[PDB]
Amino acid sequence: TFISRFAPDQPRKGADILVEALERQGVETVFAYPGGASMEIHQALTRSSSIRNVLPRHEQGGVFAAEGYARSSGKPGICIATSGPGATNLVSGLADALLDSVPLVAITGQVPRRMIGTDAFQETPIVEVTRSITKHNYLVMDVEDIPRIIEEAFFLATSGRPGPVLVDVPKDIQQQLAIPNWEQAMRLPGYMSRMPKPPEDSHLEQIVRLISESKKPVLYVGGGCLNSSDELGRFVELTGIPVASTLMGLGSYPCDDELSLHMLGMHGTVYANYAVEHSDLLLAFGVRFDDRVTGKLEAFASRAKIVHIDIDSAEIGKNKTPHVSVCGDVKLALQGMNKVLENRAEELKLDFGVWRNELNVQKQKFPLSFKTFGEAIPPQYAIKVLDELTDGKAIISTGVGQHQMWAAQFYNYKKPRQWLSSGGLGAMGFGLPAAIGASVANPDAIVVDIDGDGSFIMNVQELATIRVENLPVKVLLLNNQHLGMVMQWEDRFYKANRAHTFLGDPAQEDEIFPNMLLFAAACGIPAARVTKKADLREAIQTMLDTPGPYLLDVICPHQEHVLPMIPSGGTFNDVITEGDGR
Amino acid sequence: TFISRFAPDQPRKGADILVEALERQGVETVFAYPGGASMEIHQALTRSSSIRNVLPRHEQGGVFAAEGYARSSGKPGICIATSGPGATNLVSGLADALLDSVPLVAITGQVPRRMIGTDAFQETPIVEVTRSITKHNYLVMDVEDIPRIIEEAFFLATSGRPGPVLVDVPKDIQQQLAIPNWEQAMRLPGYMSRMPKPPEDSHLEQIVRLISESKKPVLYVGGGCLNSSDELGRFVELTGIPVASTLMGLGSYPCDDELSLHMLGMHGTVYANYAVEHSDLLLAFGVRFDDRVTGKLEAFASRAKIVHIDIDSAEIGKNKTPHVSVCGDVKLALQGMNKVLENRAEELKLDFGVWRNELNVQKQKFPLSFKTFGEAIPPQYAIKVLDELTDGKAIISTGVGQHQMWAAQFYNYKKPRQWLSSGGLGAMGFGLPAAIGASVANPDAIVVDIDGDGSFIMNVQELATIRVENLPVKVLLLNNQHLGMVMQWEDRFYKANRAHTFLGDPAQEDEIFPNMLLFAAACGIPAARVTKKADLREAIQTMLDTPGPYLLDVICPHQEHVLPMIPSGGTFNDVITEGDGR
Amino acid sequence: KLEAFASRAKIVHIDIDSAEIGKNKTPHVSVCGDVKLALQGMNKVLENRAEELKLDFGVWRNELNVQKQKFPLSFKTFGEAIPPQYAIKVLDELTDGKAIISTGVGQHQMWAAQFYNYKKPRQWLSSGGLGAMGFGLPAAIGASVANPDAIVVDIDGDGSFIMNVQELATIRVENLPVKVLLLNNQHLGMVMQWEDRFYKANRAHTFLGDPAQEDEIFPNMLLFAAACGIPAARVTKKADLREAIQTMLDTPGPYLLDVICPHQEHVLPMIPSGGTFNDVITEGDGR
Ligand SMILES: Cc1cc2nc3c(=O)[nH]c(=O)nc-3n(C[C@H](O)[C@H](O)[C@H](O)COP(=O)(O)OP(=O)(O)OC[C@H]3O[C@@H](n4cnc5c(N)ncnc54)[C@H](O)[C@@H]3O)c2cc1C
Ligand SMILES: Cc1cc2nc3c(=O)[nH]c(=O)nc-3n(C[C@H](O)[C@H](O)[C@H](O)COP(=O)(O)OP(=O)(O)OC[C@H]3O[C@@H](n4cnc5c(N)ncnc54)[C@H](O)[C@@H]3O)c2cc1C
Ligand SMILES: Cc1ncc(C[n+]2csc(CCOP(=O)(O)OP(=O)(O)O)c2C)c(N)n1
Ligand SMILES: Cc1ncc(C[n+]2csc(CCOP(=O)(O)OP(=O)(O)O)c2C)c(N)n1
Ligand SMILES: Cc1ncc(C[n+]2csc(CCOP(=O)(O)OP(=O)(O)O)c2C)c(N)n1
Ligand SMILES: CC(C)[C@@]1(C)N=C(c2nc3ccccc3cc2C(=O)O)NC1=O
Ligand SMILES: CC(C)[C@@]1(C)N=C(c2nc3ccccc3cc2C(=O)O)NC1=O
Ligand SMILES: CC(C)[C@@]1(C)N=C(c2nc3ccccc3cc2C(=O)O)NC1=O
Ligand SMILES: CC(C)[C@@]1(C)N=C(c2nc3ccccc3cc2C(=O)O)NC1=O
Ligand SMILES: CC(C)[C@@]1(C)N=C(c2nc3ccccc3cc2C(=O)O)NC1=O
Ligand SMILES: [Mg+2]
Ligand SMILES: [Mg+2]
Ligand SMILES: [Mg+2]
Repeated sequence: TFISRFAPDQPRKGADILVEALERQGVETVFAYPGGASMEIHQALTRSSSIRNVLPRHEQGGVFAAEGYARSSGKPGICIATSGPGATNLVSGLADALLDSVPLVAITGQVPRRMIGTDAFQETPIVEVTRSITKHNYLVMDVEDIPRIIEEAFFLATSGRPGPVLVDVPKDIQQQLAIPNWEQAMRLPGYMSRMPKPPEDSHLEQIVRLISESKKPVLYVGGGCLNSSDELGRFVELTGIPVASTLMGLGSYPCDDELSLHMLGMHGTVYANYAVEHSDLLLAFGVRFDDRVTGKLEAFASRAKIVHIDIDSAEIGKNKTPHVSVCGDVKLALQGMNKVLENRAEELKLDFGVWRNELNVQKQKFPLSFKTFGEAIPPQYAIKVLDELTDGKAIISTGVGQHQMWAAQFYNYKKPRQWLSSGGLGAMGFGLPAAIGASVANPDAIVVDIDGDGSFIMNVQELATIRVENLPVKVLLLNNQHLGMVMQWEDRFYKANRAHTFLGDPAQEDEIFPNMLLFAAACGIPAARVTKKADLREAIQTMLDTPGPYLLDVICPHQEHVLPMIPSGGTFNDVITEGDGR
Repeated sequence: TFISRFAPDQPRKGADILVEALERQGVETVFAYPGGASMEIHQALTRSSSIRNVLPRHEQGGVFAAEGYARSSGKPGICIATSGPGATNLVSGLADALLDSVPLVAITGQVPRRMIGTDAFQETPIVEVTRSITKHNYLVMDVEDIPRIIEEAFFLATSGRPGPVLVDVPKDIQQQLAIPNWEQAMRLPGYMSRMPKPPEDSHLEQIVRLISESKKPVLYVGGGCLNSSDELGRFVELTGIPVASTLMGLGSYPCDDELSLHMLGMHGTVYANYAVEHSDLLLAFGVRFDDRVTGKLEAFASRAKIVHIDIDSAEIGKNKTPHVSVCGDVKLALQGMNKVLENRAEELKLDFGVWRNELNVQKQKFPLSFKTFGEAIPPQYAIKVLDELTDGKAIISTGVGQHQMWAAQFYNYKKPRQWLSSGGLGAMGFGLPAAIGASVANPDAIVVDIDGDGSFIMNVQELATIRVENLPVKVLLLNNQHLGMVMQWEDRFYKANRAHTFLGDPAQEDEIFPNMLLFAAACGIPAARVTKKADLREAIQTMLDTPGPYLLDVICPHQEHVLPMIPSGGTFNDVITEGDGR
Repeated sequence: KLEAFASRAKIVHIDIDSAEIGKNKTPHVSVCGDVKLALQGMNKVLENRAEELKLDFGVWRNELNVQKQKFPLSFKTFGEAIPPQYAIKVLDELTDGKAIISTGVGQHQMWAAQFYNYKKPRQWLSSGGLGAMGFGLPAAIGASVANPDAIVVDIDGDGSFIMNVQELATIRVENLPVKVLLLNNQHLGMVMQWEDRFYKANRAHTFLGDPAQEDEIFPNMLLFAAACGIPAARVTKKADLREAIQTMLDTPGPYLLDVICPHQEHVLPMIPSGGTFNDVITEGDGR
């Protein structure tokens, strides 16, 4: 039973009712930046002892940290901001969280009810603005609805297909005194009547049947399986089916396994795309057939029966029409199909060794590779050295760009919730903040943000938060002085014509600019630089052993290119494997 | 005649047609940050020599710099960004520009037409998201509409009541080749039929009549007169009417004048609010009767006939019902009324010396003041010393908070376009970026960003832009280690209970954190610190004389409070004039 | 043309809706509030400061009284045909201007507005902003229930009436003394008019009768009422028009009087769309 701070019949401010509504939801952490419209809320937060508030230096950091918190754990992210400028500063975060289906609850303070529409001071139609970029939102119009709306937001944000839910709370409601009713029922008739029911055996056995009838079965795992790590594992050790995952599904199935095809897609391995290009059966679990994974949909698995299991009906059949589909929780489906494969084991006698070898050939004929030049540090190598020194147990947060794809390719994640990257919206500046969220959600864990000089400088101000909050965040900054992924798309489709991709200072293009070391210095964060591949281990070992937050600026040659690479809309026969800017 | 880069019959990419559409609009400057969806556009920009592109380190800086560019000059601001994360990063800027009625044109790249709604990669319903926070927006659906839509955007953004206009341009359209028609007519039948016509004499003389019938006339000038500096001046030297302006109207009428009542409102002078509280005639020109200016509308000028001249009909009568109103350009109205006051001069024989004295008493009984403690630097004094050393000729950009109100109170702006502050939305982190925009728009001018430690760290990354772009931006950072305006609202209404307003490091709350000096150091920007009020002049003189960008971190005691202060919704009889946190 | 509207006058606009004030015509003086309160207020001032003011507009009133006599509302009578205007006037007369009038939309609508003198508001129920046809009969039902002991008369057009003719069933079943003065001109009057004025009188599907016998009145509105147990009659001669209307009024219960009129009639005066006072048309029809 929840021990309240107020008497069951004692009236208290709405702001207090809100905070208590969060405590009753198990919330222990929020990322809130003060403002006129949310002052009451903040005051109410200080009255709470079960909830720690991590003050960011910019709302965008707040929302991204909330995402980190969410992605790095099972709990949803909770961020709070004031009206107008505060609120609009969360917009990027919500779109990000909506595209990557991330549990999030955003509380924005609003101007008093009567002033809504009057175009008052620091007022913005936040609900209208965030309609198409959130799972659902609300505008509290009665202090008596606070309990119900908060419970409904957390429910919606974490149930079905997880998503961001924003709650606008007018200032005057925050002040209004009242006696909360924590027994009110949720008003979600439509939603509840759309919640998938446990998978039926008729559908599950129909799949197992297709497996036994297949000769080239390939698992296409996505971030929809992040909670089915075990079930998914048991499944593979019962079918011996090669597993290929999306960028979002990394970790679901250990990348360092024998049956692992690693990440597939635009920048996936050549063998991962090969397996899918020639499979006769595609087991698409927890995936949404994104473009950077299929390219030309008519050429995607064109020679295979597609079984698509998804919790979201709308997703099923949207891009690629399945042969067999199952609208439901992938975890339940897995446990089910596992039982059938366990009993009817001998009867089935599944063997895909022939397929596995056909692939094991491509896997050795086109493995992930990187070139080393003189004593320069190869970003890929750096990451590998990190995987090594952290024994693949580190939680990685990332920015967006080349450095992002490498962190995805050269690190072997043991479990999900270990890889926190912006994939659907691909928002730069995600990394550092996300690492903050991860570190708070996982105090006793190695948290490392692998950033790009572009993505990092974008939210560099969160270094202040890292210090003030005493968070052991390790920043492995792969510095290439450019906007890598963009300067790359130039050498590939625009005759290498520099389109404002240089981030250094033209007055001295030989000097590293900005000096990321001094940035950390300003925030009391110990740092170092590495340029020689030779002293790279000592470097990374130091960053890891130095207690507290740390920043390692590891210089890399910009010419590097992320390969393999299947151009936008292309096919497996368009996979590029050679080229750069040397 | 515009000399094109392509033959009148030569087909070129849509992206090229766009850029040429901007050149034909007189655009010389853009603030664009690269992305997949805008690459074609950027490439097209490099083909242009009349347009300089200033690459920011974050889109929000881009849009705020575009605002600075716009506010600091007459031209509109033009910012460009890619889809998804790039685009949502402009949201704050648009709301800001919409609330402070600022000419702005935002070009966001979108995913290919066919992929719209497919929920593709890096895709966002930008048009839907920015509907309620822009003057108007567009989604280009045909490469043949680029010429017309661009011309319509610049028209709408700069005509009537200036505002932000966003243009979404799908990627595939940017690639599509075509032959532009620069003679197409604009499709704005409704808008054109709502454009106010020149003021009628019957209405203008009705005002002049009310002036001669008044004994206590008070001018209530707002940012709607930023282009009527002369007309407004001539008017005063013909009626001798005391002038009080909004935060947005600063500069319209020289603050260092004898007839100047300075800024009125929540933080306006006591005499400015007095004059309005006891005037019998309020000449509201270019104002929108905001809350932080009237408070309780029933008590605002309750004893006076209100003449409201506005270019926006919707604004007239919205908050305060006028006795006489004029929907039209305030500049035209002024020139008109000036002629009448010039001819019927002797006949009228206007004399308000009695009124002016009644006010001149309050002006001396309650002048703007600030206290000095020991050798500590008083933020107000610092600003005054700056006004002095720059001879009131410096363009000031500001953040939001206490430091913002002081920059508004203790500096005497000679003309409009000299004070660039976020007033309607009050977005923090506006300052530095805005100064960048001002410096590019005014190369040979003293540009000084007066920031708060909170507002500054929020977009600190633009220091990289300052350096790389070689901009003589001077940052007078009033460092008080707190969120001043917020910590203030606590000592006033929350018993001084700290609600996460401390920006320093709790581990050593005696040390200045962050070290803003090192931030500039990282970006090759010379800096210094000042703590003693004694060496404050040498300090500021140095910042001004050191060629190039400069950052002066001037330490101030946080306890300071912005006075006078009329609480939210209060009246002239609620004006606070004593209190702080000593 | 808004620029020509009262272009020579100071406009005082009192409205309860702020958005309305200044929307189309910028006022010199405006008052956002209840017009009733404003009136009571201004009345007191005009009552006290009466002698002081000594208001006299006799000169103005005469200047107008000249135009009022130089261009009064008129209508022409042809042979024994019934002039729709006259019919309405005869109704105003027999009902002593105490009848609640509901109307359809079209010529017949403008005439009911011009040739009847309403004593109070809530007596004239017409669709003016949207101008929805078929409003009349139903509206009369609403009026009759809201005013049991009152003379309710729907002045309809053959077009507007047939559109909701089914409510006759409601009239009967509900026992409502609804009187239908149907001005039958066999056409879509207001529309056939806009044709003779701007389209060289080219018939654009405005004929509501049967082409197979364009001399017969179609539909037979009498039989419609017959189907619903509603007593009816027809009038064609201007001579027996009074007896007709008197009967409709005296026959207890609902009643329908189909009064035939020559379609050529035109609603005048008429200022074309967007025109000005100098565009006022006062002569023309389709004879
Ligand atoms: C620079 C850049 C390059 C990229 N390159 C690649 C690349 O080469 N390869 C690649 O894979 N991606 C790449 N991406 C990421 C890519 O855009 C997509 O975000 C990713 O492929 C989506 O993977 P997903 O469908 O598995 O995850 P999501 O998009 O998160 O979709 C998960 C799906 O699982 C469903 N689901 C959720 N929970 C459950 C449950 N309990 N039971 C059943 N179903 C559930 C959802 O409703 C949904 O349909 C790139 C992104 C960037 C920024
Ligand atoms: C911390 C903080 C404190 C604040 N404190 C104060 C304070 O104490 N006092 C104060 O004044 N403000 C204060 N503000 C600013 C305040 O919120 C409003 O932005 C400001 O009062 C608006 O002034 P304005 O109406 O003159 O300008 P705007 O809001 O820009 O409105 C201009 C008006 O002029 C009209 N107009 C435009 N062009 C023309 C033309 N050519 N001809 C005729 N009409 C035209 C517009 O359409 C509009 O109605 C504060 C803001 C912050 C962030
Ligand atoms: C907020 C935002 N702005 C612009 C983009 C466009 N973009 C897509 S990939 C990429 C790569 C560059 O960044 P960097 O951090 O330096 O890393 P690198 O790719 O060089 O490793 C960019 C700029 C984006 N995704 N998000
Ligand atoms: C983006 C954003 N976040 C939060 C607020 C709420 N807020 C309003 S005034 C204020 C004052 C504090 O900042 P600082 O820059 O340190 O200056 P000071 O007031 O101390 O001079 C704040 C945080 C805002 N206006 N914009
Ligand atoms: C429901 C509907 N359909 C069409 C119109 C277009 N319209 C406008 S005035 C008019 C006049 C014709 O009707 P009628 O009832 O015969 O009367 P008359 O004008 O002939 O007296 C018409 C058809 C309308 N206002 N409403
Ligand atoms: C798991 C189900 C319940 C899922 C996919 N279905 C909805 C969902 N539920 C809805 C319920 C009522 C009305 C509109 C809806 C729209 C959606 C939607 O697709 O966004 N939300 C979800 O998470
Ligand atoms: C940001 C968008 C505009 C970006 C990265 N996206 C595409 C893109 N363009 C495509 C064009 C045709 C068919 C499939 C595509 C898939 C993608 C994709 O990778 O999402 N092209 C681009 O430049
Ligand atoms: C100066 C006039 C033209 C002004 C105030 N009026 C509009 C304006 N013009 C419009 C024209 C057509 C349809 C809706 C509109 C809404 C507005 C509005 O108030 O936002 N825009 C302006 O700048
Ligand atoms: C951000 C909002 C919520 C902020 C600054 N705004 C008010 C506020 N509250 C008011 C409440 C009643 C009457 C007039 C007000 C005017 C304001 C105003 O100054 O704009 N109170 C606040 O806390
Ligand atoms: C149903 C509409 C389209 C109708 C009756 N309305 C007009 C019309 N057109 C106008 C065209 C220009 C200026 C003023 C007008 C006023 C009207 C009006 O009477 O409302 N023209 C028409 O045909
Ligand atoms: Mg980089
Ligand atoms: Mg400060
Ligand atoms: Mg008719």
